[PDB]
Parts: sequence; structure tokens; C-alpha cells
Amino acid sequence: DRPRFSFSIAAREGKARTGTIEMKRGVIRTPAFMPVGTAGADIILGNTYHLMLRPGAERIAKLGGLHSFMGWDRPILTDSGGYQVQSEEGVTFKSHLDGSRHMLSPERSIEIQHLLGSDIVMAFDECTPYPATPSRAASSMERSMRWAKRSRDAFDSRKEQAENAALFGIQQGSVFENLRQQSADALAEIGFDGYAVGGLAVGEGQDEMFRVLDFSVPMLPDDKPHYLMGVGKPDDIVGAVERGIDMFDCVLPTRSGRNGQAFTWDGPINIRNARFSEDLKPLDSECHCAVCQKWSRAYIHHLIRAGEILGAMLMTEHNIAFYQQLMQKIRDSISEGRFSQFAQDFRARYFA
Amino acid sequence: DRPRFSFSIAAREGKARTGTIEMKRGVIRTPAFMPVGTAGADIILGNTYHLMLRPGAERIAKLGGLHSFMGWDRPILTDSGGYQVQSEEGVTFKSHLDGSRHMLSPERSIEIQHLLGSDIVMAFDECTPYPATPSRAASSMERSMRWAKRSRDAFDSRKEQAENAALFGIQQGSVFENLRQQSADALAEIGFDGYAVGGLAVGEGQDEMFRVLDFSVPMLPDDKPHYLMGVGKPDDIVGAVERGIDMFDCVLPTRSGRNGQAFTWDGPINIRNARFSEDLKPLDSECHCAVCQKWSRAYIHHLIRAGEILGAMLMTEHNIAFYQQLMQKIRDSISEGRFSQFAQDFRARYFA
Ligand SMILES: CNc1nc2c(CC[C@H]3O[C@H](OC)[C@H](OC)[C@@H](OC)[C@@H]3OC)c3nc(N)[nH]c(=O)c3cc2[nH]1
Ligand SMILES: CNc1nc2c(CC[C@H]3O[C@H](OC)[C@H](OC)[C@@H](OC)[C@@H]3OC)c3nc(N)[nH]c(=O)c3cc2[nH]1
Ligand SMILES: [Zn+2]
Ligand SMILES: [Zn+2]
Repeated sequence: DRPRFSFSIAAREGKARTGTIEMKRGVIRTPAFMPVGTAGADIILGNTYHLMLRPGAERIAKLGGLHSFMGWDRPILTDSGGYQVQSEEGVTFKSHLDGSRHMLSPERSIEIQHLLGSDIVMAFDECTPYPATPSRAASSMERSMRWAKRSRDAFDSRKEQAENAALFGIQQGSVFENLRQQSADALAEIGFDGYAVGGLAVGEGQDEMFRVLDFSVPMLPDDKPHYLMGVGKPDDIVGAVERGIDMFDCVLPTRSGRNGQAFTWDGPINIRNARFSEDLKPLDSECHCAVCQKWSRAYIHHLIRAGEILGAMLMTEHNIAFYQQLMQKIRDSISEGRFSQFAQDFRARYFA
Repeated sequence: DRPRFSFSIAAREGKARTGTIEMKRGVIRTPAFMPVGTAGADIILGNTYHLMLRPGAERIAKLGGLHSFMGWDRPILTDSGGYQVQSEEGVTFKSHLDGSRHMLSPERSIEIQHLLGSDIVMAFDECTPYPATPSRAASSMERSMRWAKRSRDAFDSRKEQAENAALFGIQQGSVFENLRQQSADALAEIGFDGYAVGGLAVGEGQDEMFRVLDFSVPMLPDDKPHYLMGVGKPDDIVGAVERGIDMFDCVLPTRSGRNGQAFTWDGPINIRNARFSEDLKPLDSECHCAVCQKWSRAYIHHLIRAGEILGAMLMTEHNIAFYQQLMQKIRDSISEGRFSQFAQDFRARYFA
């Protein structure tokens, strides 16, 4: 029987790591990409904010929880709901769907995630806007740390959750090294199963994001998983792994799949462009996915230009699969001691 | 090696028949439902009118024909293009996509279908509008019969087509028995591999459609397949099989699948309705399809209400599968001598 939560590092190269998270419902290979569940992956995401509004967390619990609802028996991660949605108590807001009132606090966020039944629960934080002044970044981060302690206590009070799920704390501090250090220290003093780097992928751009990761990731406990929230494009993932990140989520593969953009080893392509109308190659020449085994760029182009749902489905399947092939190549290259070369080769081709 | 075309009737009950069409690319079990190819089925449809406009028949031929383009190596049926789109020569029209000029005549329709590479080719006809006066129905049907002879001659002139594909003639005559008889006689004198009943499912309603089928289907050669174009809802299919029809096509399973409607043995349901929000049963209680094996009405409701493409995909998979299960039950019941009872039981439950 697997443990509630156990992270093991099997191999390292520079700051990059590869290993496994063992949980009751399954093993998660890291570095991991975690796709949206409503889109192979070891863990999927539930969309807390959306589920709060439709059908509501209590209704999901009545239907048996998200694993039963979605037909997925392996681990599920949920966000805490606030990024998606003010006072020291929490945040209040009205639903556009039916005008109903909703409050969100650390305690209510943890209870919502309990009712959804997720395996990895995020602490309730404030994703500081970018740019932020030092003073506003500090007061925001300080509130998030008080909220992290409240999240910890709420999670620990619910026996089923404490014994079967895991809780991640979220580092804030904007782009400021001293605030990132204070946030890391506060989270480690509380104690979490994993640590997310929050407050990035909010408009700062890759150079600044990587600069912040350079000093921020080493501040977190080395022996616990590191989750970069909201990232990202394939090259963002590669560079973040080089800086010690173990877990990723991003709306891009599905959003791109519905808007005509396919990820390939030679960079993204917009399949609706006329240059693909007679292209008999698969979406990607090396991709092992079922779409690239059977259908051409020309046919996918045709389906999407015709408005056929099949086209969007095939694009999404391809993009999700590409992301998982990327993560597999990352894991194998770290394990084999050739991740530095992989990253260099990946970039040369992706940006050529 | 299978023949170019061979229809065999294995069993009969009343006017209903079950059997097989053997063609070079596969066997088609009848009665058959023929789904749109861009949506198990033995034959799929190509959309001639759409393909003429995007990317064009010549471009499809350059890409290897529809079988290669769509990744489907079994039989394909194409329409002749005119219903979808005037003089004795044919019809002229301008494309809304790019303003280009397109002519359509019996000869050009057959050439388009040749370039697409379809296995069952429809003669180029005029689908008479409904209602029609006797005089207008007669002059329309007479033109269609002249066009049927031109279609036959064009098909026979193209060696690859004549030796490897099949040609169906289309009966017209609106709702008038004498014109339906004249049309049947003219088509049989020309000679076709199969015979379609055209000019129905154009607003006349089920009672009138069945009345016309009652006298029209017996006029066609008994030993050849009978295709009712544009039909239809499940109860239309059952009643048409009772009247001697062997083949069907209809936009409903896919159109309904994209608009929230699911077919079930207890009738159609609109899965977006709030009454399904907590319904843990599968879409249909008896359906063997993968969707009903894994997911609930409540989850499909949620996906479609959320705008997720996955929901539309699952609804479409379910509807296509339901149609093929219906056809399998029809074939088995005729073969077993219990189709009369099946039709009675089907209607009692579908309309309860
Ligand atoms: C884009 N840059 C981006 N996204 C950040 C999310 C949201 C993650 C959430 O982002 C979407 O929701 C809105 C996703 O829905 C499509 C969720 O997956 C279902 C995902 O939950 C893990 C952050 N969440 C928290 N709690 N705190 C953060 O500091 C943070 C930073 C992010 N940067
Ligand atoms: C609804 N009532 C309906 N549809 C009739 C179609 C069109 C069939 C065609 O109907 C859609 O195109 C428009 C389908 O596209 C969704 C085509 O499948 C791809 C399908 O081709 C077999 C008829 N076609 C011809 N040539 N002649 C007819 O008399 C006729 C009668 C129909 N009644
Ligand atoms: Zn692929
Ligand atoms: Zn089903």
C-alpha cells in the first residue's frame, strides 16, 4: 500500500531533478506536466473556481467526489480558488452565472477542496499583481503567509483530508529576493508536503521569471517537490526544470488546441494557415501520438477550417501528448546525465 | 478478392430485408446507417458540396483521394452535389467562401466524385421542392431522368470508376404515384447498381413520407439495394425498413451531438436540461458504447454546460454508436424473424 505522500529524487543534473511522488491513488513521475482533467499523465487538475460556481462543491460531493464524477481514479490537484476569483478574512464576490454570493477564506477553500476530494490541495494565497512595489509585495506576501497557516490548520482538522491528501504551500514575494526568502522561511516553519512558486507567469516575461527562479527555488526545501504555477510554454518548462522545478500546469495545450495552434519539436504552428492545406506530413514528424500515426496536417487543417469538432479534438490530443513526450524526454535525459545537452538541442530546433 | 458490387439478401420479413453489399474495399451489412466521415459503420459519407468548395476536388485528388485524406480504407459514398447547391445543362453558382465560379452538370458531378475517389457514386439529380404541383413535379422528374442517363454515360466513360466504383440512380416524382412509377421505370431501363428514393425528408412529415414509400419502394428492382436519402430520426428508420429500405444517411446524430441532444432507447433527451445535473446513470442504460461504460449524464451535462469540447465529442460518439446499435438490432431481428415485434417494442419504449 502506497503512503499518503513520499517524494524521492532518483537522479540530478545541476539544479534539475527527476524522481517520483508516491500517493495512495498513484505514482507521479517528475518533472511532471499536469493537464486539465476535462481536456500519459499521472495526475490531472480540477478547476476549483469553475466547480464552485457550477455545480458547486457540495453537489460534487453528493455525486461522489471528482474522482467518481470525472471517471479518474488517480491523483487530482486543485487550486485554492483565489487567483481565479478583500479583507484579512478572505475574499467576497458574486457569481456571474446566477448572481449567488460566494465567500472564500483559507478555511472555506480547504473545505471546498475536501468536498471535491482532491489529492493535492493548494493553500489559499493571494497572487500578487505584477508589477508590484516593494511595500505592496511585502504586505501581500505577509497576508498570504498568515493565510498559509490558516490553510494548514484547516486541512489538519479534517481527518479524511489529513490522512489521505497532501497540502502544498505557495511562495509569494513578487520579484524581490528578500521577500521570496521571508516567504520561503515562513512556509518551511509551518511545514508543507510540497512548495509552489506563486506569483509568476503574470506578465513579467521569461527573462525576469528565470531571474526570480534562479534565487527563489533554492530557498525552498530541497527534499520536497517544487511546483511552478501557471507555466507554461515548452521552453519555459525546460528552463524552469534547469532551475529546480518538478511540477507544471498550463492552459496552453488545450487553449491552443481549440484555436488552431499545435506544438511541435520545430516550434508552434498555426494549422489553419494555408501553407498546411497540402502538407501530407503528420503534425509532428517524431510524435508517437495516435493523431500523428494516422492523419496529416492537411486533413487537420481541413477539419478546423470546416468548423468540425473532430479537428479541435485531434489538435488537443496532439498537444497534450506532445507535452507528455516533452516531460518523458526531460525525465530520461536527467536520469541519463544528458539533460544539459537535451536543453541545448531542444532550443536549437524549437527556435530554428 | 471481393467483386466490384454484389448485393445479397440473407433474410426477409414482410417488406424488410437484411443482407450484404460486397465491394472491393469492404462488406456493408444492410440495413445500414452511413455516418458523416468527419464525425461500427461499414461505409462513411464524403460531403461533395463542401469538398468542392474547400479544398476542391482536384486538390483532394492531388492529396491521394478521400480514402487517404480521411484515413479510411473502407467504402465511401458521395452525393452528386446539387441538393447541396439552372438549365438543361446543369446548375451554376458562386462560392460564398471566395466568390469563385462553379458549374455542376451530370458530367462534372461524376468527374468530381471520381477525383474524390468514392466507392458509391450518386447520379446527378434535382431534389424537387415540396410541395410541388403535378406539372412541376413531372417536369423536374423528367429532367432528373435525362440527367440520370448522362450520369450513367459519364461514369461508364471513366475506366477506373466503372471497374471499381458503383453508381446509384435516384427516383423522383414528389408525392405522386404515377410520377414515381415513371421515374422507377426510367431508372431501371438505364440500369444502376442501386436505387435511391429521392425527394423526401424535405418537409412533408412522417405520415406522408411513409405513404409515398408504401407505393414507391416496390417499384424499384427488388434485387438491388434501396437508399432513402436524408432519413432520419430513429423511428423514421424503423418505419422505412418496414417498407423495404436498406440504406440511410442523416445529419441528426452529429448535429444533435453538437447541440446537446442524445438519442436513447427511451427517446431523445436534451442533456443540458437541469434535470440531468445530478443524474448518475449513463446516457442510455443499455448502450454498449465507451461513453456509457465510463461516464454519467451528470458529467456530460457539466462538460456541455461548461463549453468543453470533450462534452460534444462524447455526445457525438454516443449518438453515432446508438445509431449503429439500432441498425444491428434491426438486422438481427429481421434475420431471426422477429422484426415486427422489435418495431412494436421499439416504438412503445421510444415514445413512452
Ligand atoms: C497563468 N499564470 C499563472 N496562473 C497561476 C495560478 C492559477 C493556477 C490555475 O490556473 C488556471 O485557473 C485560473 C487553471 O485553469 C485553466 C487551473 O487549472 C485547472 C490552475 O490550477 C492549478 C496561481 N494560483 C495560485 N493559487 N497562486 C498563484 O500565485 C498562481 C500563479 C499563477 N500564474
Ligand atoms: C435532409 N433531407 C434530404 N436530404 C437529401 C439529399 C442530400 C443528401 C446529403 O445530405 C447532406 O448534404 C446536403 C449531408 O451532409 C451533411 C450529405 O452527407 C454528407 C448527404 O449526402 C448523402 C438528397 N440528395 C440528392 N442528390 N437527391 C435527393 O433527392 C435528396 C433528398 C434529400 N432529403
Ligand atoms: Zn502527435
Ligand atoms: Zn452510449
